[PDB]
Amino acid sequence: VRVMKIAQNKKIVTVYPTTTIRKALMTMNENKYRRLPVVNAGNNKVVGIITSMDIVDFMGGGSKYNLIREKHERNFLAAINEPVREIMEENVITLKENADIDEAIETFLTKNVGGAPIVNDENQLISLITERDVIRALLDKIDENEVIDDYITRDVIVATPGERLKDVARTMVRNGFRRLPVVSEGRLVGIITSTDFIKLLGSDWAFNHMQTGNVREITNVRMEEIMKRDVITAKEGDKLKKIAEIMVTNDIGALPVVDENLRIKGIITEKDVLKYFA
Ligand SMILES: Nc1ncnc2c1ncn2[C@@H]1O[C@H](COP(=O)(O)OP(=O)(O)O)[C@@H](O)[C@H]1O
Ligand SMILES: Nc1ncnc2c1ncn2[C@@H]1O[C@H](COP(=O)(O)OP(=O)(O)O)[C@@H](O)[C@H]1O
Ligand SMILES: Nc1ncnc2c1ncn2[C@@H]1O[C@H](COP(=O)(O)OP(=O)(O)O)[C@@H](O)[C@H]1O
Ligand SMILES: Nc1ncnc2c1ncn2[C@@H]1O[C@H](COP(=O)(O)O)[C@@H](O)[C@H]1O
Ligand SMILES: Nc1ncnc2c1ncn2[C@@H]1O[C@H](COP(=O)(O)O)[C@@H](O)[C@H]1O
Repeated sequence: VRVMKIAQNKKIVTVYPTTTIRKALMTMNENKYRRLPVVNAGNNKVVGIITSMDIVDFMGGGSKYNLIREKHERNFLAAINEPVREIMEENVITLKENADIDEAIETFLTKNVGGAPIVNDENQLISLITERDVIRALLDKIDENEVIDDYITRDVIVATPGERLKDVARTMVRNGFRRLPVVSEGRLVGIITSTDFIKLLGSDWAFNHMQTGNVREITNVRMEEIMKRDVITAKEGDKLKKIAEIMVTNDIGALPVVDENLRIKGIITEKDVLKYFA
C-alpha cells in the first residue's frame, strides 16, 4: 500500500537554505503549515526541515537560542535576518517514493517524527506524509469498540498558568513535546502549543515590543496570557475511533485525558492512535 497513494496531492510549501528565519516564519504563519522542508532552489533536493519547534528552540527553548544571545547580542530582529540554514534540522528523516504505509507508520512510531518528506532516488522532493494523513486514510479501519485506555500516555509533562514563556519553551524543546496541558492545583486549566508561540511573534503586541526591543518581554509573558483555556479533552472509556476522528477533522494532534473533575489522567496524541496499527 504505497504512501504516495495517500500523499497529499497538493504542492508542498517549502523554503530555501538562504531564506531568512523571518521569511520562514511568515511562510509558516501564512500557509498555516508548521512543518517546512528546506530544498535547493536549485535541484529541489531536500537539505533540511524547519518546524515551529525549531523556532521555539531559537526563541529560548534550546541551543539554537545562542544565535540571538551571543552572535546578535540579544537582538531578535537582527537574528531573524539569518538564513534558515543556521537553525534548520539537517539529516532529514525521509521516505522513498516507493515506500508503503507500514514503513511510514514504523518511521513515525520509532523515529519520533510526525511528518516526513517523500523523495525520489535523487533526494528530490516529491511529496510529504504526516501522521494525520495516515490516520485519515485508515480511520474507517479502526474497530468501533476499541477503547483509548491502552494508548494513553500516563506520565504527563505539564505547564502552569504562571510559567514564563522562556521556561515553557525549555520544557517543550527538552522533552520534544509540541503540546503541554496547563495544570493548576491538579486541574486542567488550559493548553499551550509551539504554534501559540509563533502566533505571539506575529502579533501587534509583539512587533510593538521588538521595535523598542526589549525583545525580552516576549519571552517573559506568562501562559495565562496566551494559553487556550477551553480544551478539547478525552476521558477513559472513549472510543479510539471517535478520538481519532476528532483529531483528523480538527487538525489537532493531542487531547489531554481528564476526570469529570478535570484532573489529568494522561494525554493521547496522533502517534498514540497509530499504535493501533503497530
Ligand atoms: N509544508 C507543507 N506543505 C503542504 N502541506 C503540508 C505541509 N506540512 C503539512 N502539510 C499538511 O497539512 C496538515 C498539517 O500537518 P500535521 O498538522 O499533519 O503536520 P504539521 O504539524 O508539521 O504541520 C497535514 O494533513 C499535512 O498533510
Ligand atoms: N522528517 C524529519 N526529519 C528530521 N527531523 C525532523 C523531521 N520532522 C521534524 N523534525 C525535527 O524534529 C524536531 C521536533 O519537531 P515537531 O516537534 O515540529 O516534530 P514532529 O511534529 O515530527 O514530532 C524539530 O527540530 C524538527 O526540525
Ligand atoms: N506533554 C506531554 N507529556 C507527556 N507525554 C507526552 C506529552 N505530549 C506527548 N506525549 C507523548 O509522547 C509520545 C509522542 O508524542 P507526540 O505525538 O510527538 O506529541 P506532540 O504532538 O505534543 O509533540 C506520545 O506517546 C505522546 O502521548
Ligand atoms: N546557529 C547558531 N546556533 C546557536 N548558536 C550560535 C549559532 N551561530 C552562532 N552561535 C553562537 O553565537 C556566537 C557567534 O559566534 P560566530 O558566529 O562564530 O561569530 C557564538 O557564541 C556561537 O556559539
Ligand atoms: N486539544 C485541544 N483543545 C483545544 N485547542 C487545542 C487543542 N490542541 C491544540 N489546540 C490549539 O490549536 C492551535 C494549533 O495547535 P497545534 O496542535 O500545535 O497545531 C493552538 O492554538 C493550540 O493551542
